[PDB]
Amino acid sequence: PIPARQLFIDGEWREPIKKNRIPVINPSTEEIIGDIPAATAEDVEVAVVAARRAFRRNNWSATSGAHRATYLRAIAAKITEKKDHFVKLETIDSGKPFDEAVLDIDDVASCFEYFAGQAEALDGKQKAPVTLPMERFKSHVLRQPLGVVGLISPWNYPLLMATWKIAPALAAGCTAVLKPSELASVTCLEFGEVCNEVGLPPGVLNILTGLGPDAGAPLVSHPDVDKIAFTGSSATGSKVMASAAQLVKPVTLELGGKSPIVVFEDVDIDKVVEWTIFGCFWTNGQICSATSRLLVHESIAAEFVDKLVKWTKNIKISDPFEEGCRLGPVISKGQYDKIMKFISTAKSEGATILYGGSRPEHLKKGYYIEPTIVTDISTSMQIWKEEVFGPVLCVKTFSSEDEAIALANDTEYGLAAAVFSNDLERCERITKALEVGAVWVNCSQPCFVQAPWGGIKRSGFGRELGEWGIQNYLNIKQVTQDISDEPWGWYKS
Amino acid sequence: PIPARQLFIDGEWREPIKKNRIPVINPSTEEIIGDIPAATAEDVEVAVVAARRAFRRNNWSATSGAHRATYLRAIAAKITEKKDHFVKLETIDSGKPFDEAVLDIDDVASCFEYFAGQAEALDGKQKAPVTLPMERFKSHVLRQPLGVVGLISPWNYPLLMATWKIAPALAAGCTAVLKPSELASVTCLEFGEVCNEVGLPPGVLNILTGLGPDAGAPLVSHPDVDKIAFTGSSATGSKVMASAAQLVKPVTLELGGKSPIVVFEDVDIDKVVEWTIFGCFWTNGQICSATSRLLVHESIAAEFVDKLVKWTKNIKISDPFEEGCRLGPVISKGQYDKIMKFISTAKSEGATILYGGSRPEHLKKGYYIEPTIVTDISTSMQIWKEEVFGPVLCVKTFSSEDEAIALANDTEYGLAAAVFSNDLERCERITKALEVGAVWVNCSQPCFVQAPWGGIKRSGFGRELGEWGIQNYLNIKQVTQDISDEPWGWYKS
Ligand SMILES: *[C@H](O)C[N+](C)(C)C
Ligand SMILES: *[C@H](O)C[N+](C)(C)C
Ligand SMILES: [K+]
Ligand SMILES: [K+]
Repeated sequence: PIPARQLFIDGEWREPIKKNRIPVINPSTEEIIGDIPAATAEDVEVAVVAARRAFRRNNWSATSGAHRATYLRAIAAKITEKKDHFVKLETIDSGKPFDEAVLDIDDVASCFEYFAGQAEALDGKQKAPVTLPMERFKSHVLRQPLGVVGLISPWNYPLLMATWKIAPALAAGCTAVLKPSELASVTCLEFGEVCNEVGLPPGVLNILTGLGPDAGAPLVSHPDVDKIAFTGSSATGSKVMASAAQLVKPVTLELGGKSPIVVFEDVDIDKVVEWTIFGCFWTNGQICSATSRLLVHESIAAEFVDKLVKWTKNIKISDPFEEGCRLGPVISKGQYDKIMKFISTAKSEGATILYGGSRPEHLKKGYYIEPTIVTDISTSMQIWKEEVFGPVLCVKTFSSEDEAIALANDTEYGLAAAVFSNDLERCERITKALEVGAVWVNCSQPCFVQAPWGGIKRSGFGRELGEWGIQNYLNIKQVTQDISDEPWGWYKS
Repeated sequence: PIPARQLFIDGEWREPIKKNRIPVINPSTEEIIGDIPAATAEDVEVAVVAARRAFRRNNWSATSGAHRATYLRAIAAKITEKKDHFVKLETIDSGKPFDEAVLDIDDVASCFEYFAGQAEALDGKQKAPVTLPMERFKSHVLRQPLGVVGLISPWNYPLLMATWKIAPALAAGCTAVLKPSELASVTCLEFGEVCNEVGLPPGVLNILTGLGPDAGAPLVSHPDVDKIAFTGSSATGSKVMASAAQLVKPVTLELGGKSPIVVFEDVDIDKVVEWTIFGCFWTNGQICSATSRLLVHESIAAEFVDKLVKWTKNIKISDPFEEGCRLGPVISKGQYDKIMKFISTAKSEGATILYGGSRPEHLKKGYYIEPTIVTDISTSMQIWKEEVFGPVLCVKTFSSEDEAIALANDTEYGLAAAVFSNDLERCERITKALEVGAVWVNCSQPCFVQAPWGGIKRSGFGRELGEWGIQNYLNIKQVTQDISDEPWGWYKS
């Protein structure tokens, strides 16, 4: 029983103006389980217009952070109260294991709770004094919402990624149009009803589902959208920013990557191996910050890889709703094909499939893929360079720190990295040298809402979460006042 | 007495690779008084390589901010020492009255001193801890230089606008390539000598003078440049960001505007009139933040208007070196033509040229334009919409406060605005309502390095100066560490 909704615009359920709709496919069974509306430019026009009027009213954007925080905590509470519903809907549609989805939904609650406090902190930052060296002038800073924002979220954490954008935008006092991925939109549409139950003012959040080209692209190009927040592939990020440039519209981008996990010899191998599979295979490999390039010190390489491979065999590939399930199907046929082609090309280029590379034997149907390990890698192969976004790991060995650092930085990406070593002095050295936005030490993949997140290089720019997240949605307004009533005395009179 | 320089690359003076030069014109005489090296894509390539090299060395980017602050203070002292040299050069190059150039070169020194302060305080921000909920993980933030940056600065405050970008970039630990405007590059080139004399490591700052498409565009699209800071026209900002989009590289943009000065009945007219003059006619009207749209209350419009022209007539237009000069030529023939066309077009549209609109008849050579006041304006007119960048003021009346805000916000731009009223509670209302990044209360145009500066809407995005400027050049790196030494316990062995 998959919900059936319209678009969420101005607090109402509205059918797309041209009434089109697209299927919702369960990645486990490969067959349609329902539908979602497919918006077009006409609908964006309506949603943005609704966003702008909600911005202009006297019950949201000009109110205090403390006021909006009540709605943010209500949202978190309404999410928690309905966690069972959301977890299940996230588990079908997206395809990640049930145990992954429960942690997702718990995190969207924590995220709204965290940004509620941040909204509250915002008030305490209004009219912050700025010291001037002329007693004639006083100065302070106001922090006001930019206006109407376009939020474009990816399908690997459907509600949670949307939350990372929605929560700071609302905290800041902006109003928003959210466009989730057509691959996994059901929980995001459900969120629309959470907004009504908490009495979020009509138009403050608008949710348009649909194809990127049909719904997303006009959101980005709309002349009354003040800012875009995009999470996605680097390729699409170039397009979004190019589009935003024609109206010189600001943009924050987090664009995935090819992140390295560097493993030195002085490690407890069994623990590090468990992080290594968590860094590449969790979320079915579909992790923007996946540590897909394992760089392991030559001396423990043989032992590491062997411990690695049957840790990998003990991971249970099943239907998402099955107990103990630790790997679901990848999100779509399209993704399925691409990941299998990456595997095929890897071999054709002369790499070895040390393990996997095929559909699991005990799962005839569904876009399932065994956790794949690739060795015999030269840095020239496409599998070393390109983002696979599937449960495939690449292994290479290295001599020393210099080779490790060089190999780890040998990508045009720069999102994250993980370094593993009992020498903490060495851990600090590598962290400083890694050309990335986030470094895990003796772990891989924990993302707390408390701390700043974002990449550099082809992984994008801007920082979300932590005390940076709300700043992306703010107009920093300088206010400078002449308090002397003396003439300026520059001209003559 | 005007220097003949080469490009400043890797600490030494280099002939452009294809060896071109372009003239330096005194805007006051229309005389060619010298020439400047004209760099091309080949020279950009050499400068970027030199900057990358200098970034990888151990004497700059990974040193402390305390260490880099000694250089910034040496630069401030060198500038103050050579104050007379730089002021004379800025005056003859840019056309601005000598007394204005005096304030500009003082401010340059002030900017390097303030950011010396910012560099120092960067050290106390390193490894700032971030409290996590789970005792297993610890977190902190590192603030590291982004890498090699491209700085593209305008001609209206030549050395000062460059400093606004150079000072924080060096503070952050970046290496930079600066491309000043070809209409006014002399002092920026002379800055290369300041760098050698304080011993800045070679390649840390590189100065490429030359034409926009030849030197600027290659810098923007260069694959080893990690970020661009641009100030200039909105039309060019769009093309800059579009180019940056290709490689998804971050930009900051400050793109001028059409800023309103709003004047209510409860004011001292002689004092507000002087600020109105300063906000539109100072820097020969070449102010990115010029308050070029006078909105004056109906009840006092008549008086205000001709007290305005009284003051205006008293403005000494002359050669900038002449004692008492309060208005010099605009920068170039091109700008002179465009400004005249703006005036020509306004009267064809039916506006009144109340005063000025012509070349001053006591000055037969030089790009001199009379301060111009245009009344009988419809908001449909070009001169109400488009940035003139000349000494040209637009005047419109209003009845209500609602109408004033409406008119003030009736623009695609949003850089600055100024509000005049002795009623301060009313001043506070208006400041909150104005869709701009900078509001002046009972004054017009004072920019202190202590306060953040930038616009919204088509005036761009990002904040320079104050405690914001250095952050545009940092990689905010999250570092999170598992300190538990226990299995993750997610995957079964
Ligand atoms: C944490 O690893 C970041 N994501 C978005 C991947 C959860
Ligand atoms: C302050 O007025 C800003 N400018 C750039 C004009 C000096
Ligand atoms: K789906
Ligand atoms: K000049």
